[PDB]
Amino acid sequence: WARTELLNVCMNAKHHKEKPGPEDKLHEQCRPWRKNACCSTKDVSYLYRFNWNHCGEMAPACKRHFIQDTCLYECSPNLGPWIQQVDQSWRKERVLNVPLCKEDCEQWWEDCRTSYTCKSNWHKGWNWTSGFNKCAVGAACQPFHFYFPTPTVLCNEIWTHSYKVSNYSRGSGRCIQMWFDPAQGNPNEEVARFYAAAM
Ligand SMILES: *[C@@H]1O[C@H](CO[C@@H]2O[C@@H](C)[C@@H](O)[C@@H](O)[C@@H]2O)[C@@H](O[C@@H]2O[C@H](CO)[C@@H](O)[C@H](O)[C@H]2NC(C)=O)[C@H](O)[C@H]1NC(C)=O
Ligand SMILES: *[C@@H]1O[C@H](CO)[C@@H](O)[C@H](O)[C@H]1NC(C)=O
Ligand SMILES: [Cl-]
Ligand SMILES: [K+]
Repeated sequence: WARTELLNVCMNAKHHKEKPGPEDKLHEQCRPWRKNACCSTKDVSYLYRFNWNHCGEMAPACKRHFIQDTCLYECSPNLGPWIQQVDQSWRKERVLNVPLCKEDCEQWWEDCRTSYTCKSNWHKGWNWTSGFNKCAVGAACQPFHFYFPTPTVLCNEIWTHSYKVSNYSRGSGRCIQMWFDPAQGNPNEEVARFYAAAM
């Protein structure tokens, strides 16, 4: 029998698994998840509550990945196998070692080369005085790859091991994609099913 508590599930604030639904208005730009989302019909969304421009303006090509990243985390109903019991430090669920596809990670790392940041663990240590995050005193802004010198360090460390970049590539059926064309189905559904069956 399928471990359905790990499939097509969203972890809610009372730490019960609930079903996804129609995507809410705030997440309209998370297009791939319009029909089936954990961000479904107050908010705690990194679509606007997080300062991407903490070290000057982030390049558009870089920010796009962070939107995809935000969308996956907030909307995906296919992260069940990686959802953890404790998530008190996270705005929604806590996931651990999500097998991000090789390309998603590598392209993310390359597209953010010309951007800047001041720390490698974006999950903690920000100064929230202004209502949004700024680099704390002592945290020097540097080129992106100064804090993330390899795709692995970026994807694995930026959100403290929310991802573990996979050696598998898109289409393998064995890694989670950060974005996709929903008209061609949702590729991460079979990936979730696969890991639920194996773990
Ligand atoms: C966190 O940031 C504040 C400085 O914040 C700025 O001023 C705020 C009032 C607000 O307008 C923010 O948007 C600005 O970015 C630091 O506060 C200073 O704190 C020190 C003592 O540590 C004090 O001597 C200064 O007068 C404060 N300056 C101001 C302008 O209030 C605080 O230190 C920062 N914390 C860390 C660890 O980075
Ligand atoms: C990645 O490594 C795993 C574990 O060794 C292996 O099973 C798989 O074939 C590899 N995937 C590749 C090379 O695309
Ligand atoms: Cl968070
Ligand atoms: K998904």
